[PDB]
Formats: sequence, structure tokens, C-alpha cells
Amino acid sequence: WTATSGSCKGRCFELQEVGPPDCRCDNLCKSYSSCCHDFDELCLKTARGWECTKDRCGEVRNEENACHCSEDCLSRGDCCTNYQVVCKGESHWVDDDCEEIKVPECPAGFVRPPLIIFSVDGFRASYMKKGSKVMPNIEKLRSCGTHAPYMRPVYPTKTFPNLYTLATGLYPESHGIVGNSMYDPVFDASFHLRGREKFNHRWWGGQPLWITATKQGVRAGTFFWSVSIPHERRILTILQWLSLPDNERPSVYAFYSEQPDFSGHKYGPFGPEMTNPLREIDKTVGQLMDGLKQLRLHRCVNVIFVGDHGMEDVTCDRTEFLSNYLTNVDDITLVPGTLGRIRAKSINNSKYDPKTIIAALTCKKPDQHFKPYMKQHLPKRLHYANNRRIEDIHLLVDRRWHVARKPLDVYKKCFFQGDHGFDNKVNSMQTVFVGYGPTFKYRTKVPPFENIELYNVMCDLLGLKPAPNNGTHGSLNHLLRTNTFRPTMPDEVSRPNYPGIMYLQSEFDLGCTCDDKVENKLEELNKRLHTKGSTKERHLLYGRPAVLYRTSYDILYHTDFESGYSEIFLMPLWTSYTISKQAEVSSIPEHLTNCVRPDVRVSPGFSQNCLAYKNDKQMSYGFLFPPYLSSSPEAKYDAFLVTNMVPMYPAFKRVWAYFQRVLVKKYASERNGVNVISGPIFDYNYDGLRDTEDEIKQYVEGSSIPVPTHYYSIITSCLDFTQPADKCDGPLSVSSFILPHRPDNDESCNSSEDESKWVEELMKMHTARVRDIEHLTGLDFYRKTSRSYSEILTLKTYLHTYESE
Ligand SMILES: *[C@@H]1O[C@H](CO)[C@@H](O[C@@H]2O[C@H](CO)[C@@H](O[C@@H]3O[C@H](CO[C@H]4O[C@H](CO)[C@@H](O)[C@H](O[C@H]5O[C@H](CO)[C@@H](O)[C@H](O)[C@@H]5O[C@H]5O[C@H](CO)[C@@H](O)[C@H](O)[C@@H]5O)[C@@H]4O)[C@@H](O)[C@H](O[C@H]4O[C@H](CO)[C@@H](O)[C@H](O)[C@@H]4O[C@H]4O[C@H](CO)[C@@H](O)[C@H](O)[C@@H]4O)[C@@H]3O)[C@H](O)[C@H]2NC(C)=O)[C@H](O)[C@H]1NC(C)=O
Ligand SMILES: CNC(=O)c1ccc(-c2cn(Cc3ccccc3)c3ncccc23)c([N+](=O)[O-])c1
Ligand SMILES: [Ca+2]
Ligand SMILES: [Ca+2]
Ligand code: NA
Ligand code: NA
Ligand SMILES: [Zn+2]
Repeated sequence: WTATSGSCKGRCFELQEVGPPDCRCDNLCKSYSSCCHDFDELCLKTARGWECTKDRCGEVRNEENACHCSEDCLSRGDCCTNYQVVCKGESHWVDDDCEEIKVPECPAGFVRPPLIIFSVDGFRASYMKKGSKVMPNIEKLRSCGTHAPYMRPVYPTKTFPNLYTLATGLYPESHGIVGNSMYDPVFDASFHLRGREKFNHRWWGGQPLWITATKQGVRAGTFFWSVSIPHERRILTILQWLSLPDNERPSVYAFYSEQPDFSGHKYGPFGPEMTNPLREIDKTVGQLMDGLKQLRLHRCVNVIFVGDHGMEDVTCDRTEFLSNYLTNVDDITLVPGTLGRIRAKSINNSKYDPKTIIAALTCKKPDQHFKPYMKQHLPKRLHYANNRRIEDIHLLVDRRWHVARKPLDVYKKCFFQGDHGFDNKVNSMQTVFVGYGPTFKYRTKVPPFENIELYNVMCDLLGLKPAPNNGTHGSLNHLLRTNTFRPTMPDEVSRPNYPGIMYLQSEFDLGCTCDDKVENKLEELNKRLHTKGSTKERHLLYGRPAVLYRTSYDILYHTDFESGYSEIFLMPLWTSYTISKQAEVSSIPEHLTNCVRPDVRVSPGFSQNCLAYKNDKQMSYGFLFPPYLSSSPEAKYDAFLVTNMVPMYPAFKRVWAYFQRVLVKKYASERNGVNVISGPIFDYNYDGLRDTEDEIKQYVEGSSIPVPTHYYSIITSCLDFTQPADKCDGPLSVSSFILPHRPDNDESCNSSEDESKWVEELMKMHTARVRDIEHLTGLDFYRKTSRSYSEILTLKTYLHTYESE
């Protein structure tokens, strides 16, 4: 119930929200059907439109008008945005040359530069170039301020997940808005774009920027606008709030535009109909900047122009139907479209089996345009699993396609020509970032970055301490003129042991064998020095990784590689080696095929054993440092030490062997040497964070050897590829992966072919940031470089996407 007989007089777009049944006059009252009886009359005036004209200049104030051109309007804070231009001979903001804003130039009584976030739904990154002729205000923002060529959204590349990520710095799995549509089985409630459930605060986790501000004494405008409030009114409301007394004025504001998304769905991302929506959004930006100029705020406010996701060509005919795959299609509920989420239709149906649904959806049609995954097997870069609102079965849909349950769903619902929601590395899903104002840099281009990083920056722009989030604070310092955040490296929690030779060969009873009893004073001191760390500067180029949790581990040195060996997990946490451009690949010799050698630095009790592998009919083993890249026949023996062995399914070994034998050398050739750090990951509860020992669900049969869920590699070289990886003077370049450790290659539909036809395609799908690997291992990389720490944070957030231009 709402007692809509209260009044909005003096309350239009009030900031504090009033509680039922009292009627509301705030910017969301329409969405709740709760506005007072006179809200349209008082708050949504439209008389005479949005622009001053010559005949209105100096008019007698008429309170009915949408905006004013009377002499008093500047002090009332409610002139039309073009008032000074039409009536006082001023120029539009867009027609002024840009001039660097070296310091905030703010009116007296401003405690800080305000922040205005201008969010545009569906604004695909390539519109900045492709539409630049029809968007002069935006182009001036972009060319004069700080811009990225694009900004990566979060998955799924839908509106509600992305806007809430922008506001919180959190992945959707952590903030809880995991799609535009959701079912929460604990609440037993559904969240939908239409209707009232979405207003319940229980769906919305983390802490959004407007709450972070309020808690710390910075006032915020309300970020949401009911759809029927016209854009011109949203802008004039922001400008009016900016004219409030100091004690009442917010410091942070957001504008939201449903365009160009709304038209992009109907017409496709580059439909000829799209030009007009782009023109209109530009004109709104112009109104805001003209309005700031009239208030003498145009060199005071930081403006962020930012999109939630892009837009792809998608039509009804490019729909896959689960009814063409599944016998039991009436026993499932599908959340359809540009991603699929499957659960049981009835929790009382005990004949429902995820395994049989996955198998019926796997590589069934030659050009199949979706791929099924149990959610824990999704690429780790998506961070899309740790929430009970995310169904166990997920369908990744190819760009340009939809998935639906049955044909009748699609024609009893061709209308549309555009959609979004696909994998967030897809080029058409990328969106925009421009920052303009005193705290941003002048005419500066920055590399692409992820929208999870902006919350920290928006907190920095406002002097707020960010709530805990998934950005890496400091990684966007290069966007800013001032207000940089200067983090310190985390402290190492565990220091390594450096064991020497402590065990005789006969103390080991590991069931291993090796043909190495093949028998010099020059060469003996030499091998001793390698075991003491004499080649370590070649193979550990950026310092040893720091271990950020309590554990017991050993540093082990060798001619060709260095490792940090966990006495708890019985394998390395990391193995580091450098391969120069000139390195040669060799084979594993015949006499060494099944060679595993005890490591006399590490006790039998802290070692793996061969007999467990022999007995585990499912499980084989591989090596972290690859024997193929040994520097000499004699150094190759080091590669067969039991301390370099890790458990691997035979199907996985196909992938790993090709990576090690072919791809490492290929990258060394292309990049002028590479430094590689490889290791295991254990994430059995799919939370993106390192498992403790007591979370491990699977061991090599009969043993305490834990089975990794994933294997990572971090591959680092010099950004200036004219310098070798091991003698780099300047910035680094990196690519990384987190490969799922699976007992089959069902993910790769072409896996019966030669590895040259499918392995690298698998690795590109599982591309990762160094930061992803850090969360998953509790290690901290790049501790000893010549580079600034902020620069290294940016490197750790880089994702190599393999998307074309
Ligand atoms: C991305 O950044 C985020 C933010 O930093 C990272 O997320 C944090 O990770 C922490 C570890 O997973 C986690 O810390 C836990 O907090 C528990 C208290 O949680 C509440 O309070 C906080 C603070 O206000 C709040 O933010 C939480 O909000 C979550 O929960 C509600 C749902 O009820 C949601 O609305 C909200 O969206 C959010 O959900 C997300 O997180 C939860 C987990 O908290 C998930 O389950 C959801 O799926 C979703 O992803 C909460 O309201 C605290 O109780 C935990 O402590 C337990 O575990 C420790 C281990 O150290 C143990 O010592 C304790 O005894 C305790 O164990 C007991 O409970 C167990 C489970 O019932 C039981 O088995 C034991 O036997 C014990 O009884 C823990 O400290 C922190 O909450 C989240 N924060 C957020 C916002 O998500 C995230 O890791 C980053 N991602 C990456 C990849 O880096
Ligand atoms: C048909 N869909 C709509 O009309 C529509 C869809 C989404 C939103 C919306 C606005 N913010 C606030 C905001 C603004 C800028 C940056 C971050 C956050 C969100 N934060 C989370 C989820 C949805 C929204 C609104 N809106 O303005 O209320 C309308
Ligand atoms: Ca959107
Ligand atoms: Ca984990
Ligand atoms: Na075996
Ligand atoms: Na396969
Ligand atoms: Zn949309």
C-alpha cells in the first residue's frame, strides 16, 4: 500500500528515500508505483522543452517550464543547459579547444572534485572509432582525457551483473547478481528484470560505491533512474543537485542511459538505425558539459564515460535447441539465450542426472554452437562458479548464437538482430572507458583493463577506502594524475628451507627405477655449484615467488631450473626456468623413459613414490621442468627427480607434453627467450582460492599424493623483443594459462586429431591473469624486478586474449 495523497512539493528528486506507506518523490518512485499524486506535475515538467531560444532570454520566470532562461536561473541552478550559449554569447563546451586541467578549478566551498559516472548500456568499444564523426562531445572527452581502446566486462556480459560489478569491484559470483534472471534455491525465490523481487536487498551483496561513500561521510546522488524519466531531466536533476549548499551537495553522481543497447537489440550493433541513438547520447553528454560549464564546474568535476558490455549480431535463426539433443527435455529448466544454465525442473525427480545431460550435449553435431560444462570446469578467468545461484550445468554459447530449450520458445516469445552475454573475451562484448577531469591524465591512452578495477579508482577519486573487492588496487595508477594508491608488497609468510644432501639412495623405497648408474674433478665442483644455486640468476629472473601462507617448503636448485618444493603436497608449488631463443629441444632417451630418481635432498617421507602410480590405473605422472629442454645430456638427469614429478591423467599428458615439447620452444623463438613458471593448482571447492590440505577431494590411489585440479604456467619475456628474456632492461610482457586437469579431452571436440590441431586452442580458452594464479596458489610473483610496483600490478592483471584487432 502507498498513501499517494502526500505531496512532492519542495521534494522533487529527494535523496533520502521515504518508507511505506508514505509516498515517494525520489528517482525510483515510478518503478515502485509509489510516487505522490503530483510527482508528474511538479517533478516531470516538460513545458517549452529543453532548450533556451532567443525570445526566452531574460523571460519572466514561469515555474511551469521544464527549465529556465530567466536572469535568475543561474542562482536558482535550473537554467536550460544551453542558456549561456543562447543568451550570453558563450560557446558550447565541445567548441572550446581543450586545455590541460593541471589542478581542480572548483568554486569556493567544494571540499573535493565531484565524480560523475555517465554509464551507457550496450556501448560497444568499436563505437568510439566507428561512430566518432557523429559523437563530437564524446570524442572530445576521449581525445582530451584518459581513455582505453576498450574495457573488458565481466561474464556474463549482461547488464545487471556488469553495472553491479562496476559499483562494487566484485565478480558476479561474489556480489550475487549472476545474471539478469536468477533462482536462489536457499531463498526459493526468483529474480527477474520485471517485477518486485529484484528490489529485495537480499540479492545484492558486497558494498556498492554509493554505500561506501555514505558510510565514510561522502554524500551520494541516487544511481538508478526510472525508465520514464527522460534523459534531459536526469541531467538537469544532476545539475540541480550540484547547486545545493555545501552541507547538502553530493560528491558522487551517476547517469544511466538505456541506449544504445535498446536500439542495438532491434537493429544489430551496426544497423543503419544505430546512428541516431549515438547522436542522441552525444547530445546528452553535450548537455551535461554545457551545464557544468555554466556552473563553472567543467574543470572541477571528474567525468567517467563507461559502458556495461558491447553488442553482437544475433538473429532467431541462429538458435540451437536442446530438444534436438536431449531425450528428456521436459525434465529440465533452461535459462536460455547467449548463455545457458540448466537445472532439474523438479527436485523430486531422482532420475535426473547431470552426467547424462552433459554427455548428450557433448560434441554431438559437427558445427555445434555451444559447449556444455560442469561450472567448476569453466575457464577460471570467468570466475563463474562460487555461488548457489549459478546452476551446476553451464552452456557456453558461441558468439552470434543463442541456445533455447524448444523451437516454440523462440517464435511463441524474427524480431531482434543484436544480443550480448557471451564470454567476456569476445571482441564484440568489449565496452568503453574514458576518464576526464583534474584527477585524470591529459591526452593519455592506457591499455585495456577489466571493469572489476574501477571501483578502487572511483574510491581513490573520492578519497574513500574501498571495501574488500576483486580489483588489484594500484593496477590503474597510470590513469591518474594524483590520488594514486601506493601499495606495499605483501610480506612473505613462510621462508624456505635450503636442504643439502641428507639421504643415501638406499633409504628410499619408492618403487622407482632409473638407468642412471652410468659413472672428474673439473666437472664435479661444477655440478655441486649448480645444486647450490649458481645458475639461479638465469632461471629465476624476477626473484623467488613469495609464499603468503603458513607451510613447510624447500628451495631446490638445478642446472636448468629452480623449484619451491612443498613437503605438505609432496610436489613443487612452482618451478622456474628460462629457455633462450637458441635453446634446442631433445627427446627423452630410451634408457630414461620410465626413469624416476630419488632426490637425496628430500626425505623418503616427503617424497612421492612410483608404486602409487603403478597401482592407480587411472593416473600417470608428468614433470614440471620438461626433460625435452634440458641443456645437456647430463643435466637431463635432474629432470627425472621425484621432486620434479606431478600426477597427471593420461589424457592430460597429451596436452602437457605438447605444451612442453613444442609450444615452449615456439614461444622462445617468437619472443626472444621466455622465462616459465609452472605449477599445480588445487581448487576443489571452485572458489578461485588456494585449497588447504583438508579440502583435497582426490589422491593418487593408496597414497597421500594430492591430485591438482589445474596446472598453470606463467610465460614472461621482454616487451622490447629485441632484448633477450634474460637481459631485459625495461617493461615485461606476459601470457599465462590455468589448464583444467581432466581425465578426458571431452572439452576439445577435435582431440582425436594431432595435438597441433587442438591443444593451443584449448590453452587460449584457458588463458589467465597472473593475479588469477596468485589467488589460486597463495604465491606472489615478480618480487624482484627493476620496475615500479604499480607497473608490476598492471602486468599481473594483464590477460592475453588472442582476439584479433
Ligand atoms: C573477490 O573479493 C571478495 C571480497 O573480498 C572475496 O570474497 C570474500 O572471501 C572470503 C573467503 O571466501 C569471505 O570470508 C568469509 O566471510 C564469512 C562472513 O561472511 C559474511 O560477511 C561478509 C562481510 O560483510 C559479507 O560480505 C558476506 O557476503 C556474502 O554472503 C552473502 C550470502 O549469505 C551474499 O549476499 C554476498 O553476496 C556474499 O556471498 C559470497 O560469499 C560467500 C562466502 O562468504 C559465498 O558462499 C557466496 O557464494 C558468494 O560468493 C557474508 O554475509 C565468514 O563466515 C567466513 O568464515 C568461515 O571460514 C573460515 C575460514 O577462514 C573459518 O575459519 C570460519 O570459522 C568460518 O567457517 C565457518 O563456516 C563454514 C561455512 O558455513 C563452516 O563449514 C565452518 O565449519 C565454520 O562454521 C569467511 O571469512 C568473504 O565473505 C567474501 N566476501 C564477499 C563479499 O564475497 C573473494 O574471495 C574474491 N575472489 C577472488 C577469486 O579472489
Ligand atoms: C531495462 N533496464 C533498465 O532500464 C535499467 C537497467 C539497469 C539500471 C541500473 C542502474 N544502476 C546503477 C549504476 C549506474 C552506473 C554505474 C553503476 C551502477 C544499476 N546497478 C546495478 C544493476 C542495474 C543498474 C537501471 N537504472 O538506472 O535504474 C535501469
Ligand atoms: Ca546492458
Ligand atoms: Ca579453493
Ligand atoms: Na598409473
Ligand atoms: Na575430445
Ligand atoms: Zn541488452
